[PDB]
Parts: sequence; structure tokens; C-alpha cells
Amino acid sequence: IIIATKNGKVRGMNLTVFGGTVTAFLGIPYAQPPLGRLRFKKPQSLTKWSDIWNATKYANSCCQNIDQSFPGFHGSEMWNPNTDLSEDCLYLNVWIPAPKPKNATVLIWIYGGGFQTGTSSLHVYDGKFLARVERVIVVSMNYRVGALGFLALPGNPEAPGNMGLFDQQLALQWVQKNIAAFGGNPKSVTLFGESAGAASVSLHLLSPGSHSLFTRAILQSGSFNAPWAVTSLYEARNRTLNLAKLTGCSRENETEIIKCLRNKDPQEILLNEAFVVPYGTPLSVNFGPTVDGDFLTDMPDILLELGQFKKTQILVGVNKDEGTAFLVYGAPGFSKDNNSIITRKEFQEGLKIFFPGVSEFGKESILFHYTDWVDDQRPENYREALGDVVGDYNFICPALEFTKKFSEWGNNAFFYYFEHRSSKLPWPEWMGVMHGYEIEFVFGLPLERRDNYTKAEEILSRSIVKRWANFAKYGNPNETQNNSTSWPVFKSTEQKYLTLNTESTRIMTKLRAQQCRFWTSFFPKV
Amino acid sequence: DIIIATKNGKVRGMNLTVFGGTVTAFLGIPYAQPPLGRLRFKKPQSLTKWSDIWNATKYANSCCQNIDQSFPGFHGSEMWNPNTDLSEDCLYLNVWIPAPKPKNATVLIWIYGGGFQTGTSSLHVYDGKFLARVERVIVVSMNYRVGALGFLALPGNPEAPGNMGLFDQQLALQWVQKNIAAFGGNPKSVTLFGESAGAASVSLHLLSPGSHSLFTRAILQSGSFNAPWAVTSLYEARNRTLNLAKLTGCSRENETEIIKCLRNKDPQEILLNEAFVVPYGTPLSVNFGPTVDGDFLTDMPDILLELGQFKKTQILVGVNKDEGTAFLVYGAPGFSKDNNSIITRKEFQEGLKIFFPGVSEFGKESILFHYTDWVDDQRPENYREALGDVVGDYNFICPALEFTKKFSEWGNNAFFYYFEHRSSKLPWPEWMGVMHGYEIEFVFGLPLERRDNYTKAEEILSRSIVKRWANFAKYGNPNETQNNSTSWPVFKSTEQKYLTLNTESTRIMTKLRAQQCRFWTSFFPKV
Ligand SMILES: *[C@@H]1O[C@H](CO)[C@@H](O[C@@H]2O[C@H](CO)[C@@H](O[C@@H]3O[C@H](CO)[C@@H](O)[C@H](O)[C@@H]3O)[C@H](O)[C@H]2NC(C)=O)[C@H](O)[C@H]1NC(C)=O
Ligand SMILES: *[C@@H]1O[C@H](CO[C@H]2O[C@@H](C)[C@@H](O)[C@@H](O)[C@@H]2O)[C@@H](O[C@@H]2O[C@H](CO)[C@@H](O)[C@H](O)[C@H]2NC(C)=O)[C@H](O)[C@H]1NC(C)=O
Ligand SMILES: *[C@@H]1O[C@H](CO[C@H]2O[C@@H](C)[C@@H](O)[C@@H](O)[C@@H]2O)[C@@H](O[C@@H]2O[C@H](CO)[C@@H](O)[C@H](O)[C@H]2NC(C)=O)[C@H](O)[C@H]1NC(C)=O
Ligand SMILES: *[C@@H]1O[C@H](CO[C@H]2O[C@@H](C)[C@@H](O)[C@@H](O)[C@@H]2O)[C@@H](O[C@@H]2O[C@H](CO)[C@@H](O)[C@H](O)[C@H]2NC(C)=O)[C@H](O)[C@H]1NC(C)=O
Ligand SMILES: *[C@@H]1O[C@H](CO[C@H]2O[C@@H](C)[C@@H](O)[C@@H](O)[C@@H]2O)[C@@H](O[C@@H]2O[C@H](CO)[C@@H](O)[C@H](O)[C@H]2NC(C)=O)[C@H](O)[C@H]1NC(C)=O
Ligand SMILES: *[C@@H]1O[C@H](CO[C@H]2O[C@@H](C)[C@@H](O)[C@@H](O)[C@@H]2O)[C@@H](O[C@@H]2O[C@H](CO)[C@@H](O)[C@H](O)[C@H]2NC(C)=O)[C@H](O)[C@H]1NC(C)=O
Ligand SMILES: *[C@H]1O[C@H](CO[C@H]2O[C@@H](C)[C@@H](O)[C@@H](O)[C@@H]2O)[C@@H](O[C@@H]2O[C@H](CO)[C@@H](O)[C@H](O)[C@H]2NC(C)=O)[C@H](O)[C@H]1NC(C)=O
Ligand SMILES: *[C@@H]1O[C@H](CO)[C@@H](O[C@@H]2O[C@H](CO)[C@@H](O)[C@H](O)[C@H]2NC(C)=O)[C@H](O)[C@H]1NC(C)=O
Ligand SMILES: *[C@@H]1O[C@H](CO)[C@@H](O[C@@H]2O[C@H](CO)[C@@H](O)[C@H](O)[C@H]2NC(C)=O)[C@H](O)[C@H]1NC(C)=O
Ligand SMILES: *[C@@H]1O[C@H](CO)[C@@H](O)[C@H](O)[C@H]1NC(C)=O
Ligand SMILES: *[C@@H]1O[C@H](CO)[C@@H](O)[C@H](O)[C@H]1NC(C)=O
Ligand SMILES: *[C@@H]1O[C@H](CO)[C@@H](O)[C@H](O)[C@H]1NC(C)=O
Ligand SMILES: *[C@H]1O[C@H](CO)[C@@H](O)[C@H](O)[C@H]1NC(C)=O
Ligand SMILES: *[C@H]1O[C@H](CO)[C@@H](O)[C@H](O)[C@H]1NC(C)=O
Ligand SMILES: *[C@H]1O[C@H](CO)[C@@H](O)[C@H](O)[C@H]1NC(C)=O
Ligand SMILES: [Cl-]
Ligand SMILES: [Cl-]
Ligand SMILES: [Cl-]
Ligand SMILES: [Cl-]
Ligand SMILES: [Cl-]
Ligand SMILES: [Cl-]
Ligand SMILES: [Cl-]
Repeated sequence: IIIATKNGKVRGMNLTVFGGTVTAFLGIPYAQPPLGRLRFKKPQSLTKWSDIWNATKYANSCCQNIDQSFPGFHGSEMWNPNTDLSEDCLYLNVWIPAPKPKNATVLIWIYGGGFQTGTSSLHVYDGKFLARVERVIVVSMNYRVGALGFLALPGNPEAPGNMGLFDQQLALQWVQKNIAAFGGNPKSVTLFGESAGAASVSLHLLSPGSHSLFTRAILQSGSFNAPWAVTSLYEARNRTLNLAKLTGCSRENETEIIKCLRNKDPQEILLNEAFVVPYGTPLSVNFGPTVDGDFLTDMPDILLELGQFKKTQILVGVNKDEGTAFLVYGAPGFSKDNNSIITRKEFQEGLKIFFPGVSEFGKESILFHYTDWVDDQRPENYREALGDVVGDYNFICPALEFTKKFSEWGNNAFFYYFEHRSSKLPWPEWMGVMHGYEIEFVFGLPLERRDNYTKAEEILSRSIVKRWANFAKYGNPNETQNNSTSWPVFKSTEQKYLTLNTESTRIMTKLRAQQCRFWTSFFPKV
Repeated sequence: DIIIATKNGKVRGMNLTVFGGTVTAFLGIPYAQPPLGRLRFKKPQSLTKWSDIWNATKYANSCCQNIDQSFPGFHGSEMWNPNTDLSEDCLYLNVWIPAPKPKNATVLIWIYGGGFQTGTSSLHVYDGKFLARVERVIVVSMNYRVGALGFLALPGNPEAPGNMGLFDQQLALQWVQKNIAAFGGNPKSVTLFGESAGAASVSLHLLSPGSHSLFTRAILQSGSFNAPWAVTSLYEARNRTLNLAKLTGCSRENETEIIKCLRNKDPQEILLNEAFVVPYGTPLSVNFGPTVDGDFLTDMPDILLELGQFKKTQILVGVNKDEGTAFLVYGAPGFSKDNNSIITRKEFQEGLKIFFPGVSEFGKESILFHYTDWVDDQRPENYREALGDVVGDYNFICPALEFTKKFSEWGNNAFFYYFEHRSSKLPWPEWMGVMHGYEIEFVFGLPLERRDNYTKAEEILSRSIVKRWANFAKYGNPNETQNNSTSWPVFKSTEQKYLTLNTESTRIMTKLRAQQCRFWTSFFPKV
């Protein structure tokens, strides 16, 4: 099973999926290995190769810190890379239906991981199911994360910032030149991702270099206007200079700072990333997107406000409990091993950790806005409020606020609210419907009748997978089945959204309006 | 002849014809020695005896006060101006008795408001002839000293100890205990009621050990001591006294010389300077009012309330829907009683600086945030309505609710109302809605008089409010009838049930303006 790309032939492998067949091509190189003189630089286009590339196993994951807070725990370890770490990691994967399609829609997955972690080869990103059930072509790339991906000495081509974003954009460029040879339609390409993946997709709506490289966009639990997504030039420069200091690379001029950084072992870079931001949070993104004047021609909120971005259709959404995952990474009183019932004071300590630079009036005003209890007897009040504080501020409110502005320029927007907690979720019950745990439903893992999961979870995933594909193909996440539930456009006034769960999905309006009003209209003044 | 022998002497009254019946009115009975000369600023002194028969057939002098003159000829403002001669010789009370004479009637004692600076018992809206006719209760009202003459304070000093006006109220209560039986009254069934500063006063008699045996129960209309305007700290009070002395050229070595000089000033000279003892006042500013004097009030009232140190009895408490609107035409930019007063966001913010002079920019910004979650925009009247609600909630509604809640935690029955009817004869514009003080005419039964141009529906409402007040006074339960009547449940800190009062339908609701009051009790203080 061989395909001639513009750079050479690639051998693939036949997968047997659900009685049918899917053809997979794992680890196709799409850029030159960013090594030596090439570390910190934008990805260089690839040159032809003589023999045949065996695209039969996942490639190296990009250099990154590993989450080892809970050794042996499936809930944390499932996000860690499952192939070797290496700077030689610029590769992508293509999944294709059998029999081979003629002009198939392409879905391109961009993984999350706070711009510091992530890899395309995770089991929860296996695109074979989508290829089988909806007969789309699925692509996913590895892009550089952390300092190696986002170190910025702004204005300097030797370390310009947003290198990982250019990686993704180069992978998109690859699809355009090569996907017809796989039976895909370059003219029908939908970007989707989650967390930093979603913020990445949203930045691709803004970058002129990405304008001609895709068609529609799906944003799961993330957008560029989230408070963690984009770092200012001053902060990015400070962080870079802190890293130079931490690694013994503090130099007189920038060209020498970089020479020295190019000579550090990857691990001396990785293990120093944690120290560059003086009072980080469990949500702190050490090295991420910045305004480089290249990929991002200007500050994002301004571009969006002014109206210069790709005019197309989007599908945006969030999980019910986006904030709970981060509480066990340093909020006092919390633990994945107990119920984590906290007190008013532990809650105030929590705010301190999640809101380090904020005045006492500001924190006090957050406490006030999230303490108007329905039942004042309820002992889990503070635990839930802190989770909501962190979810609304970091994910939910940015996502709604993005969708309002985007739709205000006459674009079809569809908003979802994912409310189902997987019966397999390794994290304890109080954590609810966690950040990241809708992904396996999108990628159709519960369609596998040997995979554990409930029947209802198979049906739920069946329709999500159907709407995602139909949104990709058609620009409307419509479902079949004369029952269905009819998904309506998102508008600044009514703000209609669809809920997703196993016991009846319904159309609601103004998601968390009372909470979000605080974050968009008051908090920026404290 | 109509003649009652009292401890102080015989008193002659007059018959009034009310609703085809008769009420006997004794207007302007002295209950204390005239606080003149050396008695100025002192506590009231007991009345010995008057000579011959005192003719209580006309209302007495009202106490010295400044007059509202912002609107000449306008009934809306002028109905609160005193309607008898002004004088320092003003310590008199009024008694209305049903005819024929009761043997043991329940007594209602009215205490007027006017921000401790103004007011008089002789206003038409406090005529007690109706309540006496219809419910056969005895009605008493008294004049008490207001302003500097009433509340000049140098605590510890008997020449001007503070709270003299409150002690005037108290002495009148004492007079009722001593004398009401001769009028056919029951001194063991006495209910205090008042509005605004009158209600703050009533709430203060609940705290004052000297008042504890001079009444039975208490009704509080739009006011309580815990409202931001009600009580001055001990040294803010002294400060005001010292400043008044400076303004009038009475600043001296010692305190008794200061008072000595102030006793030689014309009342007008003192009265015209009251408004300058405070550097930055609001339309709701109480220049001279109640304070912690050590005699009447042994500690800050909030502390006494928290500690359960008050008279354990039943209370009836309530507020009007638009408490704050009245104050806006007296200072806030954009507002006018002859305009519909559509204001902008910037006008709103300027209004906030008027009503909250000393509050930080962030304090004001958060009041703004809390009051602008609009149901509908642009809807021009949003900001106008918002500012009225801010003023009303902060000064009247939220403290009244907080007071009832805290009072009921100590085990006595409390009943809360929300008065929502706008009088068909209200002279103020529509935008001011259900105003401060405009439930009073309904409580006193004025709409029962058919020759008066109220609607039938207003008569029915008033007849019902008159019955419930009178029932509360008599029984500690503001019932109307058993059968065909909406029951008024107790106010408990959990459910916080209250009764709405209007002409459409009266009903039981819960947690009045809980979301707004939550801001004023639990966030604003920290600001
Ligand atoms: C409103 O509710 C109260 C109960 O809280 C009722 O109080 C009761 O009132 C009756 C008179 O209607 C009292 O009984 C009688 O009083 C008269 C003097 O008025 C006397 O002649 C009789 O010998 C007898 O004592 C009764 O003490 C009192 N009960 C209690 C425990 O308060 C009131 O009747 C209700 N009113 C209406 C119209 O619903
Ligand atoms: C820009 O950098 C400085 C220095 O940051 C230091 O922070 C340490 C945690 C460590 O990473 C080290 O390598 C790095 O150089 C930041 O200023 C510091 O702020 C703290 C108070 O939080 C002070 O105690 C320090 O005096 C001060 N820096 C020093 C070392 O003088 C600064 O905050 C940062 N700017 C931004 C954007 O936050
Ligand atoms: C779905 O579950 C089955 C077994 O059911 C669970 O039993 C629990 C006590 C615990 O072992 C849990 O891990 C397990 O999921 C899984 O089958 C077993 O998987 C284990 C490895 O975890 C193998 O060692 C066993 O040989 C295997 N067989 C059994 C016991 O039936 C199965 O892997 C799982 N499926 C997925 C994809 O999650
Ligand atoms: C209170 O008023 C009376 C006069 O007014 C009343 O006189 C009653 C006898 C009775 O008829 C009643 O209806 C009427 O309103 C003053 O009367 C004094 O005594 C006689 C009786 O009229 C008069 O001729 C006197 O002029 C008058 N005395 C004086 C001082 O001249 C009574 O004095 C008065 N009391 C007070 C304290 O002023
Ligand atoms: C008590 O109050 C005085 C206020 O001074 C007042 O003087 C009055 C005669 C009157 O004119 C009034 O308008 C004026 O405000 C406080 O005095 C402050 O500080 C000095 C005097 O020490 C004055 O020069 C200031 O003007 C005054 N403040 C302001 C802004 O007016 C005094 O501090 C205060 N003391 C206490 C214990 O409350
Ligand atoms: C009994 O009287 C009612 C009115 O009495 C009402 O009083 C309120 C304070 C409250 O207690 C409420 O529960 C109670 O119903 C009479 O109803 C009235 O009838 C007239 C016509 O005759 C209507 O025009 C009024 O709107 C209406 N008043 C209301 C509902 O507020 C009614 O006559 C009588 N009902 C019965 C069943 O006998
Ligand atoms: C930025 O800095 C590098 C290195 O910094 C050098 O600065 C010199 C003035 C001196 O202090 C030296 O010790 C220090 O290392 C510059 O490279 C230098 O270039 C000069 C000639 O211009 C050589 O003589 C030095 O040997 C050389 N240093 C090394 C090790 O390369 C570089 O020129 C400068 N570039 C920019 C953009 O300013
Ligand atoms: C004042 O009112 C009283 C009470 O209504 C009147 O006295 C009553 O008069 C009627 C008829 O003359 C008698 O039947 C009653 O018995 C009287 N009551 C008493 C206690 O005497 C009296 O007429 C009025 N006085 C006036 C008009 O000055
Ligand atoms: C008026 O009613 C009161 C009760 O409200 C009677 O006064 C006394 O009531 C106390 C309890 O508060 C009892 O201990 C006494 O027995 C009552 N006094 C007497 C002498 O019986 C009072 O009697 C009534 N006054 C009347 C009818 O003139
Ligand atoms: C696997 O590969 C063959 C070619 O070697 C391809 O034609 C076919 O689609 C695949 N076979 C199946 C059905 O798995
Ligand atoms: C490619 O795959 C085939 C089949 O497994 C294998 O025989 C061959 O060695 C591989 N080629 C390379 C590049 O090693
Ligand atoms: C749960 O575990 C954490 C971490 O060990 C601990 O600090 C906390 O006190 C525990 N919570 C409860 C309910 O005891
Ligand atoms: C895909 O088919 C051809 C390229 O094979 C292209 O001309 C056409 O416009 C595309 N459109 C679709 C969605 O069929
Ligand atoms: C949904 O898919 C596309 C939307 O444009 C269209 O071809 C199809 O008719 C639609 N079906 C339903 C049931 O909405
Ligand atoms: C009416 O109120 C006063 C009239 O003197 C004025 O200052 C205000 O601007 C007017 N309001 C409006 C614009 O209706
Ligand atoms: Cl960040
Ligand atoms: Cl430098
Ligand atoms: Cl730049
Ligand atoms: Cl099925
Ligand atoms: Cl009648
Ligand atoms: Cl209007
Ligand atoms: Cl009742």
C-alpha cells in the first residue's frame, strides 16, 4: 500500500477496523529535523528522498516534560507520550478509508497540552475509527512544544517565537500539496483540536499564512482569548532571559544567548522551563504563542475586534467541569484520593495559587461572586466553587466570548456543552466531567465493542462523531435519525447552545451568563 | 363638657364627627416642662401641674426645625412641612379616643420621622381620628425635639448629653403609662409605631432599658437603627458639636462654657448652621441625631442586637417598593420632579459620588456592576431605576431586612411586609413609584374617607392595613380575619417569608431582594 507524495513514496499499513479496513500512514516526515543550527528556528521545508519511507509506526514525540505527579495512575499517564522523546519529531499521520475515497473531507487534529506537552500518537487520538465510520481522511501532526517550540526573542529570526505554530502551519501546507494523492479533497479541510489545540486552531483563523490552508474549524475547550493562551512580548522576553540565566546562557547580546542555548542538552532546557515564570499556576503556560509580527501580525483580540480573520463556520464548546483537573496539582485541601471537601480558608488559599498577581479586593470579589449558595448546608460548596472559578475563567467564559464576537461578523457558529462523565474515567467522581474527557467520544473509542464503555456511551459517541463529520463535510453539524435534536446557530443575543449527554440532549441559552459577566466586565478592573 | 383628670391637672377635649360616629380628641397636652433657657439641650424635665383646665382643642407648636422650601406651593413637599408655629416650647402630645369611652383600649403611640431634623405630630397624614373610630384603639402622638436642639451631644455632660429627643419620646411614653387609663386606655397594651426616623426611634426603644417597661410591642415602617443614617458614633457626634460651636462663635475653654454660649443664641442661628458641621453630606445626611450617650444607649446598637440585649417582644417591620426615589430630586444630577429623569451612565456615576462621597473608586465600580445586569436594554430608564434602587436598598430595605432577621433569631415573632401600592393621589411624578412615606396615609386610614377621592380599591387596601396593624397591636399577630384572609406568616431567618401589600392581590413571598442585600451586608463593608 504505497503512495507518491511530492517528496517521495510512503509505505502504509492495513488496519482492520470494525470488520472493514482502514489504511494508516504513521510518521511521515513533513519538515527537516529541527536539530543543531536549526533548533529554535522556523521549520524548513523538506527535500525529496530516494527510497521508500516506511510509514508503519508512530514517530518520535517532541521533547517535553513528563507528568509524573502520580506514578502508575492511568488518569495522569494516559496523557504522557507513548513513543520516544526526540527533537527529531516533525512528523504526521494519515488515516484513510477502504476502499480509497475519491474526494474525501479531511479532518486535521491538533493536540493540546498547554503548549508544553502533547503528542499525536496517543491512543485517544487514534483516527482510525473516524476514517472507518464516517469515511473521512484524518491527519495529525507533532509540533514542537515548550521552549523548543515557543522560545521568543521577538524580532530575531534565530528564535522568533511561535515556532510550534509554524510547524502546524507547515503540516497544513503538506496536506494541501499531498492529500489528493491519498484521495482527499484539499478544498474541504476542517481543523480540530482541544485545549492548546483549540487555541491553536483559533490562531489559525487569524494567521494570513493559514488562510488558504483549511476550510472550517472545531474548537474543543480552548481559544486564543483564554487567559493562558497568548503571552505578551515583555513576558516572553523575560521568560527567555530567565531561561538563559537558569542554563548559564546569560549573554551580552542575543546572538550569543542563542548559540549557547543551541548547545544545551534538551533536558537542561526542559527541566528549567518550570522556573521561568516567578509565580506560575497549575495553568501557567511557560512558553506559548506570542505576537511575533509574522504568524500573528498583531495582538489577537484586536484582529478579532477589527474583523480580519478567516470568514467561515465554526463549532465551539466546553465540558461541564473544565476546572477540576488543575485543583489536584497544587490547590490545598485537594486530592484525587479523597473527597476534597475544603473550607472557606482553603478556598481562599486556592484563589491565591490560581490568582497570584491579583489584589485582595480582587480575590475578595471573586469569593463574593461564587459564594451565593443554593443550599447553604452543602459541604462541597467550596470545592465546587473553586473548580468553577478555574473552569469559567480559563475555559468556558473565553470560549463563549470568542464565539459571540466571531458570530457577530456573520458567521455560522455552533456551541456545545458536554455534560457526560465517562464510566471509565480513572479520576474520582467529585472531579465530574473533566477537561479533556470528551476527546475519546469525538474520536469514537466507545464504538469499539470490546473497549469496555456502556451502550449509551456508544450511542452518544455515534452522534458526536456524526455531527463532527457532518460539520466538516457540510458546515452544519446536523445528525441523521428522524429523532435527532437539531443544532441551532450561536447568536450574540440569544446564545443558543446544544447540551451533550446520554439521557436527552436539549437546546439551552446563555451558558453561565451570570458567572461570565463577572469575568468579562468586572474582573479586568480589579 | 369633655374633661379628663390627669396626674398633671384636668384637661378639656373636643368631639370630632367621623364616619357617623364620634371621636374625642385631646390635641396639644403638655407632657414636660418647656425646654427653654437653662433647660435647652438638657433631658426633658417632668411636668408638675398646670393651672386651671388645659384646653386641648388645637395642635401645639411644632419643634424648631428648618423647612423644606425647594418646591413652593407643591403639595408633595409641603405636606411634610410643619403646620403649626415653630417654637422651642414644643413638648406636647395628642390623644384620640373612641366614643363612647373604652374601658381598657389598646394604645398605639405614633413617632414621626424626618431624619431627626424635621417633623411634627400634627401633619394631616398622622391624624389618628380614623384608627380610633374604626378599630376602637386609643391613638397617641408626641412632639419631640429635633436637630441640634434635640441631639447636640457631649456625652457624660448633663448640660447636653445627647439623645434628648429620644428622651422626649420616652417621657411621653411614661406619661401614657401614668395617665392613659384615665382616658380608658390599657397601659399594658401599648404598641409603638413610626416611620423612617420614627421607626429608627422605635427600634432604639427596643434597646433602651429605660423604655423596656413603657410599651408592649413595636411596628417599624421604613426604618431601623442599623440603617447607615440612623446612629452617629460617640466622637463623630462630639466633633459635630465642637464644629457647631466654632460656626456660631461659642468655642470655649471647657464644655460647660460652650453650652453656656449656645444657650444665648437665637434658635435660628443654631438652626442655620446645622448643615455645616459635616464636611461632605448626602441628601440622606443626619447632622444631629442619635448617638451612643451612655444613658439611653449603653453601647453601639448593632452590638446590643447581636447579643440579644433588647426587649423580647413581637415586631412588625416593612418597607415600600421605591424607598430611594424621593432623595434623588434633592441632589443627583439629571433628576427633576418635572422630568421623566432619563439619565446616562455618567449621570449614574455622578449620583453615586453624591450618595457615597467617601467610597473608593472600586467600591463605586462594584455597586455599578451589581446594579446593571439589565433584563432589557437600551431601555432608557435603566440607569434612573438603578440609582433609585441603590439608594433605597442601601438606606432602607436591606437594613430593615437585616434587623428583622437578627431580631427573630432570639425567638420572638416577627412579621415583614412589602408595600407596593402607589397612591392615586401621589403628587410626585410616576417615575418615583411607591415612595418613602407614602404608605403612611394608608396606615392611618385616610382612604376610608369617601369624600377624599381615593379609589374603592385603595379604601379596601387601607381598611385591611388598618385591621392588621390594630390586630397586631391588640394580639401580637397582624391577622385580618380567620377565613377568607391571606395569612401573614412569621419571618424566620431560613425562609424569610414576607407579605406583599397592594390592591391587586396580597401574597406570601420569600427572601426579598436577597441578591441586592447580599451585596450590602456581605460585600460593601469590606470595600
Ligand atoms: C386574630 O388572631 C388572634 C389570635 O392570635 C385572635 O386573638 C383572640 O381574640 C379574642 C377576641 O376576638 C380573645 O378572646 C376574647 O377576648 C375578648 C376581648 O376582646 C373577651 O371579651 C373574651 O372574653 C375573650 O377573652 C382571645 O383572647 C384572643 N386569643 C389569643 C390567644 O390571642 C383574634 O380573635 C383574631 N382576630 C381575627 C378577627 O381573626
Ligand atoms: C522578569 O524576571 C525577573 C527575574 O525572574 C527571576 O525569577 C525567579 C523565579 C527565577 O526564575 C530566576 O531565574 C529569574 O531570573 C522577575 O522579577 C523578580 O520578581 C520577584 C518577585 O516575585 C523578586 O523577588 C525578584 O527580585 C525579581 N527579579 C530579580 C531576580 O531581581 C520579574 O517578575 C519578571 N517579569 C515578569 C514579566 O514577571
Ligand atoms: C476492560 O476491562 C477488562 C477487565 O476488567 C477490569 O478488571 C479490573 C479488576 C481491572 O483489572 C481493570 O484493569 C480491568 O479493566 C480488561 O481486561 C483485562 O485487562 C488486564 C490489563 O488491565 C489484563 O491483564 C487482563 O488479561 C484482561 N482480561 C480480563 C481480566 O478479562 C480490558 O483490558 C479492559 N479494556 C480496555 C481497553 O480498557
Ligand atoms: C380654657 O377655655 C375656657 C373657655 O372655653 C371653655 O369654657 C368652658 C367653661 C366651656 O364652656 C367650654 O365649652 C369652652 O370652650 C376658659 O374659660 C375661663 O372661664 C370662663 C368660662 O368661659 C371664661 O369666661 C373666662 O374668660 C376664662 N378664664 C379667663 C382666664 O379669663 C379657661 O380659662 C381656659 N383655660 C386655660 C388654661 O386657658
Ligand atoms: C472632626 O471634624 C473636623 C472637620 O472640620 C470642620 O470644621 C467645621 C467648622 C466645618 O467648617 C466643617 O465643614 C469642617 O470640615 C476635622 O477637621 C479636619 O482637619 C482639619 C482640622 O484638624 C481641617 O483643617 C480640615 O478641613 C478638616 N477636614 C476636612 C477635609 O474638612 C477633624 O479631623 C474631625 N475629627 C474627628 C475626630 O472626627
Ligand atoms: C372573600 O374576600 C375576597 C377578598 O379578600 C382577599 O383579601 C386579601 C387581603 C387576601 O386575604 C385574599 O386571600 C382574600 O381573597 C373577595 O375577593 C374579591 O372579590 C371581588 C369581587 O367581589 C374582586 O373584584 C376582588 O378582586 C377580590 N379580591 C381579591 C381576590 O383580592 C371575595 O369576595 C371573597 N371570597 C370568597 C370565596 O368568599
Ligand atoms: C554580539 O556579541 C558577540 C560576543 O560578545 C563579545 O563582545 C565583544 C565586544 C567582547 O566583549 C567579547 O569578549 C564578547 O564575547 C560578538 O562576537 C564577537 O565579535 C568580535 C568582533 O566584532 C570578536 O572579536 C569576538 O571574538 C566575538 N566573540 C565571539 C566569542 O564570537 C558579536 O560581534 C556581537 N554581535 C552583535 C549582533 O552585536
Ligand atoms: C361629645 O361626645 C359625647 C359622646 O358621644 C356626647 O355625649 C353623649 O351624648 C349622647 C346624646 O346626648 C348621650 O346619649 C350619651 O350618653 C352621651 N355620653 C355621655 C358620656 O354623656 C356629647 O354630646 C358630645 N359633647 C359635645 C357635643 O360637646
Ligand atoms: C386591662 O387589661 C389588663 C390586662 O391587659 C388588666 O390588668 C392586669 O393584668 C395583669 C396581667 O398583666 C393581671 O395580673 C391583673 O390581674 C390585671 N389587673 C387587675 C386589677 O385585674 C386590667 O384589669 C384591665 N383594666 C381594666 C379592665 O380596667
Ligand atoms: C491490505 O493491503 C492490501 C494490499 O496489500 C489492500 O489492497 C487491502 O485493502 C488490504 N486488505 C485488507 C482487506 O485488509
Ligand atoms: C518497510 O517495511 C517492510 C515490510 O515490513 C520491511 O520489510 C522493510 O524492511 C521496511 N523498510 C525499511 C525502510 O526498513
Ligand atoms: C485529602 O488529601 C489531601 C492530600 O493528602 C489532604 O491534604 C487533605 O486534608 C485530605 N482531605 C480530607 C477530606 O481530609
Ligand atoms: C473535489 O473534487 C474535485 C477534485 O478531485 C474538485 O474539482 C471539486 O471541486 C472538489 N469538490 C467536492 C467537494 O467534490
Ligand atoms: C444535513 O446535512 C446537509 C446539511 O446541509 C444536507 O445535505 C442534509 O440534507 C442535512 N440533513 C438533515 C437531516 O438535516
Ligand atoms: C430635566 O431635569 C433638569 C431640569 O432642570 C435638567 O437638568 C435635566 O437635564 C432634564 N432631564 C432631561 C434631559 O430630561
Ligand atoms: Cl501564560
Ligand atoms: Cl540582552
Ligand atoms: Cl515584533
Ligand atoms: Cl445500537
Ligand atoms: Cl367604618
Ligand atoms: Cl417612565
Ligand atoms: Cl394573618
